[PDB]
Amino acid sequence: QRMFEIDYSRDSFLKDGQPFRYISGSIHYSRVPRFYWKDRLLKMKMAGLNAIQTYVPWNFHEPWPGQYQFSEDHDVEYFLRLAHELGLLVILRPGPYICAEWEMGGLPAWLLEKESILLRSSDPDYLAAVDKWLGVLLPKMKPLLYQNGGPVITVQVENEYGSYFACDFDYLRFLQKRFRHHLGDDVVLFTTDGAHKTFLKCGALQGLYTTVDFGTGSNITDAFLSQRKCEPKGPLINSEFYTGWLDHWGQPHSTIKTEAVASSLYDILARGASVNLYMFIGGTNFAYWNGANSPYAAQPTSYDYDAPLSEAGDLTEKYFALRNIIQKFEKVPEGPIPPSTPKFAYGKVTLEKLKTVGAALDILCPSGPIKSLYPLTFIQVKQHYGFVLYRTTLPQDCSNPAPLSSPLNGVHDRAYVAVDGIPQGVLERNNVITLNITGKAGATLDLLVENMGRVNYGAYINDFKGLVSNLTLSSNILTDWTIFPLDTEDAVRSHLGGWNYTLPAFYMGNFSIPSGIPDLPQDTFIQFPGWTKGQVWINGFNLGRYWPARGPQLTLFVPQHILMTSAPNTITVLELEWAPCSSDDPELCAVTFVDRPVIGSS
Amino acid sequence: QRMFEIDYSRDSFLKDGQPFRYISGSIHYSRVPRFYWKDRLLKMKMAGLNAIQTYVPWNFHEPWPGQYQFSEDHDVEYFLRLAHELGLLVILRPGPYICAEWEMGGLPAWLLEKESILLRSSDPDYLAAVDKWLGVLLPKMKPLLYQNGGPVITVQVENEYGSYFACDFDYLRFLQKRFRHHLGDDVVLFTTDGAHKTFLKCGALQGLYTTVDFGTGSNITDAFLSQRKCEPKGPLINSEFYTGWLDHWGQPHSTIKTEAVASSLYDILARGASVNLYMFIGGTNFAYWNGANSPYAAQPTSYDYDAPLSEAGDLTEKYFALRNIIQKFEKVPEGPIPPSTPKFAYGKVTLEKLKTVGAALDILCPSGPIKSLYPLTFIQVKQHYGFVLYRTTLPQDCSNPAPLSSPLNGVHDRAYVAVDGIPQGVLERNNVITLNITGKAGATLDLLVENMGRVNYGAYINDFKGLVSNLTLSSNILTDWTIFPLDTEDAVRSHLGGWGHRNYTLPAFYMGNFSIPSGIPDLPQDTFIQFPGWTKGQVWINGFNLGRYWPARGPQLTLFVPQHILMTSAPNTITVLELEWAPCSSDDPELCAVTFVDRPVIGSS
Ligand SMILES: *[C@@H]1O[C@H](CO)[C@@H](O)[C@H](O)[C@H]1NC(C)=O
Ligand SMILES: *[C@@H]1O[C@H](CO)[C@@H](O)[C@H](O)[C@H]1NC(C)=O
Ligand SMILES: *[C@@H]1O[C@H](CO)[C@@H](O)[C@H](O)[C@H]1NC(C)=O
Ligand SMILES: *[C@@H]1O[C@H](CO)[C@@H](O)[C@H](O)[C@H]1NC(C)=O
Ligand SMILES: *[C@@H]1O[C@H](CO)[C@@H](O)[C@H](O)[C@H]1NC(C)=O
Ligand SMILES: *[C@@H]1O[C@H](CO)[C@@H](O)[C@H](O)[C@H]1NC(C)=O
Ligand SMILES: *[C@@H]1O[C@H](CO)[C@@H](O)[C@H](O)[C@H]1NC(C)=O
Ligand SMILES: *[C@@H]1O[C@H](CO)[C@@H](O)[C@H](O)[C@H]1NC(C)=O
Ligand SMILES: OC[C@H]1NC[C@H](O)[C@@H](O)[C@H]1O
Ligand SMILES: OC[C@H]1NC[C@H](O)[C@@H](O)[C@H]1O
Ligand SMILES: [Cl-]
Ligand SMILES: [Cl-]
Repeated sequence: QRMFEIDYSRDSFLKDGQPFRYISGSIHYSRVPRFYWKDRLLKMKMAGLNAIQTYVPWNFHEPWPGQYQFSEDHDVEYFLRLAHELGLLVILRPGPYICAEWEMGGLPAWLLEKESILLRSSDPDYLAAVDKWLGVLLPKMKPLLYQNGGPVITVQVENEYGSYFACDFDYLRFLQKRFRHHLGDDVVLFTTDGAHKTFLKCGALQGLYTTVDFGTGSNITDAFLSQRKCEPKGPLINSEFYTGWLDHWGQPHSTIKTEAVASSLYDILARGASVNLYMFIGGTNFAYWNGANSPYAAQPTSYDYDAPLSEAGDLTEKYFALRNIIQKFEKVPEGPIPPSTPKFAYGKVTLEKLKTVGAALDILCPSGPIKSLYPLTFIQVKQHYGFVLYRTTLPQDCSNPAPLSSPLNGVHDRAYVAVDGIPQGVLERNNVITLNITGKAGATLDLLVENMGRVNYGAYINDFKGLVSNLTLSSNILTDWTIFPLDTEDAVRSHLGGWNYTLPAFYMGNFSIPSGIPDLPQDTFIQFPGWTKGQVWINGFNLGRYWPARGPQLTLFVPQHILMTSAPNTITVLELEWAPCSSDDPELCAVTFVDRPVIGSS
Repeated sequence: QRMFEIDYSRDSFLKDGQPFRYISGSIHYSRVPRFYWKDRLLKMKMAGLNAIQTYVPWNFHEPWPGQYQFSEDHDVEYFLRLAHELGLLVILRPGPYICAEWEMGGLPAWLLEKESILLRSSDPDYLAAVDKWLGVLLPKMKPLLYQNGGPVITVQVENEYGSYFACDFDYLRFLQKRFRHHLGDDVVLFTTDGAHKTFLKCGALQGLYTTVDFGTGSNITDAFLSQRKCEPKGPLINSEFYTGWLDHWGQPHSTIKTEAVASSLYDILARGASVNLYMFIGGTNFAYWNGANSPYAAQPTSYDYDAPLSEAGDLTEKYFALRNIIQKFEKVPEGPIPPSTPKFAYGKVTLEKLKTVGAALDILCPSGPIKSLYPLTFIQVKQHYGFVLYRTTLPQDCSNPAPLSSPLNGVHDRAYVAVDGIPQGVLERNNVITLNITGKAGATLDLLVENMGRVNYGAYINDFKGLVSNLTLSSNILTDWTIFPLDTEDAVRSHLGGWGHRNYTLPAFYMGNFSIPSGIPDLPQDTFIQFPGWTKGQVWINGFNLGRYWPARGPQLTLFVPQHILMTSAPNTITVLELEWAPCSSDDPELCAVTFVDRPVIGSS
């Protein structure tokens, strides 16, 4: 009964034998609480989109081999059925690598247990893992295919493989074969690459429909000409038409002008091309889900993207402008659009020190440390995200400053250094590979190492994290390590079992919200004036990383559904560098909730 | 164990042996949906108020003798417990007459079944009915008294009795006896009157503590001197310090400057006086609950009052200004204040005519009409609120226009007139007592008569409603009437029977539906409904009577729609009963419509 195909005669899609063109927007279900899925999708539908496009992050669903997460916020099948309910078609991008400014481009860190693994290639062990994953994911997606009564109209294989150095065509052919095994012979499979022959060379494959991506800076004729070299016939497709851009900590917030996005969108649509707006809503990298680029620069917690729907789902002037463009081509749904959420400034909330990381090792590492002659990586100690403590003893007297160094630039990505509980400062990947330290002979040398996000693009996606090479003190290699993987998420859930720099430490405070008020709790934004760099949880939910010292993001988005009115709300901060809490003024040791985000600070 | 008393020695109250003075604000639970009680009460607490003051409208709780309403939106006991739970004290004002720009000052219309009754007096039938009511209400209030562990610290007896002509001191003593009987000998009982000896003369009583009321235009020293003449010792008290004022249809919206309320408040508090701010939130006269003044002028649906909290509960500049003054005397609660609710513009919703009133008679009057030689009042036909259809036959040919008159000005308060389904215009209390009509001999003459609100103040609170005197056609008395009391609320809730029972246009019901999506955390939201092109009538959403609209007069153009009556997925049904002229005749279906907006317009030109 139901069919979706490429017709090579009208340079078109045919949906149930009818000319069809898609106008789609990207929304990542892993970047929006499920509480808000229907809000965002309905806002997208009201804009005149007839489809949405989404990535399936493998590492979001398979945190350990054979251990799966498909419930609640991880319920991709529900997310797709919801889109379908709303009258939206779906362009599925299941990877296995997705890029996406996301931790290791969606690839599970446990792949790195084979240290020599060649990711995104025909490496047999990489293929065997991919095959197992596809064996779990694709039979789920099969009933959601259009032909079987679901919303999924096309499926991307890999993601910009043409940008990767490997150029392993047998890898692409394997994915093609495995996608066909699980999904059948009708589903439209495609690939996406930059709009240039240099990208298309290694990214395009026979039997996979070749599509391009490009933003407002690209000559649209030339871009589609490049697609046409690969596909003389069939629909013109821009799979990621950029509505904005990504950010890095320390760099100015990226924006793209509404007039530019509207102008290019109209041009693309007028050509009869199918198009997807990347991103339509960007949302948030909660917890440790952000990625990074090479040379090492991490993307922030916010994935606002300057998208037409803001981080918290707000209707922007860009939203209305693009809706007006769509309305020139298609009738858009009638009625009022769901509103931007109300925001509430809960105001100042004082915190008090709970414990330093150093004093909390029983709770953070209840299994005990691992001893090693030389340092081990995050992967080797079986921890993928967050923080690992490296401990040794000083082999000599350091009454005069002595150089602590990582000659091979092997602090991945940042270390907070202490000696006998006295903070010495910070080592940084690519920036600070030496720090002068002092302490007595036999003093305890501690390095709290942060994985700031695995690189998600380029050759260096095999990003282990930790002390990945030796440390030297006064030119001598430091040996005899006591390494504590840190169970930060459990420890914060239990209030740490108690159910110029400062030592890394947890600070906690409470605030109440009245019950029986129809419009509370509301969404809010948490700000950290006087703090420096760390992690924040509210009611045990890890909202991400703050870094007001570096910017551009100052505030973090707090969705209302994690806030309660039946018992006090808890806020826990792990501050890594300097806390405003040693002063005699307790009101300084405090966070503030405001009703407007600040993501573009100078 | 717990104690609350007047300390006469030290011109003070004592709460548990400790000096105390109250800073209170009026909230009428009968004018706020219960869905929002905690919201309003918490904002009031956050303003620095340590008590609230409220009226108990008798008619709101006893629609017929022996039939009582104390549940859901009528749950006074719950409201008072909620206030207590928030740490607020309560000054209770149970009447039995409350004035309050409320229908008949709170008195039940069925009191008028005795035509010659003298309300607010020792009239035995009035007292008998008052006694029965107090014996139901006051035992419910007893456990909520401060000394029994509840919030209620003082209780008003009557309401500005000194403004009433009767000056019946037996009546005041009778109330005092009965309040003491039910509530006990410790409760502080007090009266409130205008701050002048001419008012205090008939309002004050030995044994009831005399308080005064006054707003920003009064000299504070003089006002409190007038109290002190009556109460040389004890706390100074302003029981109604006006934050704004009431409206009438056709008059500009009343406002009082923030700076004036703020300055007077500072001066009252600086004297050590206890004070209640009337109103703190005004809210809404939903359904037919509004009052009227004499000479006949009805107050509108909105009771915004220009209060510090707006009709929809919004934090205004006035709110923050008054909080700032209170902060100069007391510590005000810490923490952020619950916000103004979000408002949402659902937009235009088309309606279409369902049925005229004349066509819906079977559903509106399922028990059939009452026949009478001369017209009967609302009270006589056992209808208190809303609309009654009076029908007769023309005794003469009126091919040439013939004058239909109420010679004694007895259309109370408005009549929409039709002859054989042709609208003839409007008869109006005071303003138009004659209307020329045409029709053949034997043609059906209909007058749909609306009760626009029983006068709530003055001598003329015995306001019967309907045709209260004869009609004349060409000077001859019209006889042989068929009178249909109309169950509009029942009929609207059954979609004029469609859902079963589990220049002028004819008065008619117009209906339309709109949907709100489900699964959206922030929908439904509060809204405001506007009626462009409409004239005068009544409005319901999902069977809830939102009140009266009259964009033809103003100043209120929009009506407040609380979000809890709106539903998701299932269509919301809007019913408009238009009385005079609907924008629905033309080939433009788009004109027959209402519009939901996100800002109130209650102060338009
Ligand atoms: C894009 O390139 C084509 C040639 O391929 C040229 O004709 C055109 O001027 C360019 N368009 C724009 C907007 O620069
Ligand atoms: C550390 O101290 C030594 C000797 O004072 C000095 O030469 C060097 O520049 C310092 N190095 C760093 C990395 O601060
Ligand atoms: C550290 O140094 C030792 C001795 O040179 C060497 O065996 C080892 O490869 C190094 N380990 C790391 C993790 O760099
Ligand atoms: C905060 O609340 C938690 C649980 O929500 C409670 O156990 C604790 O006693 C409170 N602590 C403080 C410092 O307010
Ligand atoms: C109010 O009246 C008193 C005398 O009773 C007088 O002293 C004062 O001037 C008056 N106040 C104002 C503001 O006129
Ligand atoms: C009624 O009609 C008469 C003509 O017979 C005219 O004198 C009079 O003004 C009209 N009355 C009204 C109320 O319009
Ligand atoms: C109407 O007129 C008759 C005859 O004069 C009179 O007896 C009766 O009381 C009047 N009724 C009303 C309701 O005015
Ligand atoms: C409005 O909705 C109700 C319930 O679905 C239905 O009975 C009524 O017929 C509806 N009217 C229209 C015009 O849809
Ligand atoms: O936002 C930039 C963008 N580049 C192209 C990739 O395919 C996307 O996942 C992404 O990382
Ligand atoms: O709003 C005016 C105010 N007047 C005095 C009365 O006591 C109140 O009920 C009231 O009507
Ligand atoms: Cl996507
Ligand atoms: Cl009151």
